[PDB]
Amino acid sequence: QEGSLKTALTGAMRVTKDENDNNLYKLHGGHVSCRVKLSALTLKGTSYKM
Amino acid sequence: QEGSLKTALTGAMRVTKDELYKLHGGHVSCRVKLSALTLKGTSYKM
Repeated sequence: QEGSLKTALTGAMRVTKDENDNNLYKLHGGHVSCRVKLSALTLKGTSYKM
Repeated sequence: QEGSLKTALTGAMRVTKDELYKLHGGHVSCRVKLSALTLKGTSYKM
C-alpha cells in the first residue's frame, strides 16, 4: 500500500531529516513572527573621508 | 502500486495456472442426446 498512501499524501506538509541526527525532524512549513530592535545598531566609518 | 491495482481488481473474473490459464467464470450451453442410452439387464431376475 505504499502507492495508495503516497497518492493520498500528495500535497501534504513535508518533513525531512538531517545528517547523523536521526530523530531531528525538519518541518517544511509554518512561519515565524519577529520583532527586531534596531536602536543599538550603528554604522562604521561615518567620519571617514570621501 | 500493487495494492492500488488489487483494490481496483476486487470483484474481477479470476484466472489461475499450472505448469495454460484457467478462466474462472461463465457457462457452456449444451444440447444432450439421450436416445442412445440403454439400461443394462432389464431382464435380470429380482
